[PDB]
Amino acid sequence: NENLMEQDFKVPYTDAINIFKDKYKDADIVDLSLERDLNKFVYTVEGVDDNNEYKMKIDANTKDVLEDKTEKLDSEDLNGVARKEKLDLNDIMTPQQAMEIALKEQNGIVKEWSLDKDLDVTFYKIRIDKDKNEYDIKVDSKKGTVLKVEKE
Amino acid sequence: NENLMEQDFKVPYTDAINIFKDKYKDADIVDLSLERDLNKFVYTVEGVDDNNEYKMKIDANTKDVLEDKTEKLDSEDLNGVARKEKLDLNDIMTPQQAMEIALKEQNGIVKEWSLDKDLDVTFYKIRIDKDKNEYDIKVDSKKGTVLKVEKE
Ligand code: NA
Ligand code: NA
Repeated sequence: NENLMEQDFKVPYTDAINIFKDKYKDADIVDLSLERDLNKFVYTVEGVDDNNEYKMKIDANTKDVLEDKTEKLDSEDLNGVARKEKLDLNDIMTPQQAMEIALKEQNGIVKEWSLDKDLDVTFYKIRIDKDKNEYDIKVDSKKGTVLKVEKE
Repeated sequence: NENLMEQDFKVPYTDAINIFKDKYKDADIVDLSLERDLNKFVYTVEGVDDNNEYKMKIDANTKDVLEDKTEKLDSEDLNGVARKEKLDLNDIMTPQQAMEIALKEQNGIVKEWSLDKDLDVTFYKIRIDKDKNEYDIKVDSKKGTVLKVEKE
């Protein structure tokens, strides 16, 4: 099934964060998401340091590392500039809590969630499908406020 | 300039191989190539073990690691099956020697070279452009024999 709300993930999102941080001790996380990939659910954790971007994919049930990728940053991102995109992950609500808030704004089926930051606000972005349409709901990761609803 | 024959690479292909092997001590190399990427020349070294494929990109002049990627192998490649593609890199001629042989078979400009294996033969595959056409010349990595000429 594709409903993230009807799944239990043996690996909590905090464990995925910790696996990433343990491997790349100087990196800041800039993106985190959970999505279905065929018959697996997969966390993608992305971060940067002064020199590289790093991307890890982790099975959300088995904790297996499916991808671990380092790439040199572009010129315009080096020397800490990429780090400005870092997420504020302290004292945030759980993905479950964010998905429940989003579902009360827009019913349907939750297909994906991510954490992202713009304008200094770290938000959950919940992807919800209903009938023909796809909706992205942005929820403030601390306050629970619905920040934006967009029909994709 | 794009002519590999008119370049000097400060990092020999053997150093790129050694960087890869030093990082992934149990992996077998299955592909190696040198190509131009914008204003850099870049070695791509790919290998596998029982569980993962590994890909590294190394600047052919500065030795900087531009990419280091690990991915879980597909089901059909696991448990050593991917390893069957491993290159025979012992006692082979240099890329310079292979390119000279290829150029005598087909004049033009050398744009890329790679090492690959099929039918248990490890060969250099030299990419040569002449007028409108692109040619791949395969040269036996030990014997220097021209094995195949194809117009791409
Ligand atoms: Na981000
Ligand atoms: Na190969």
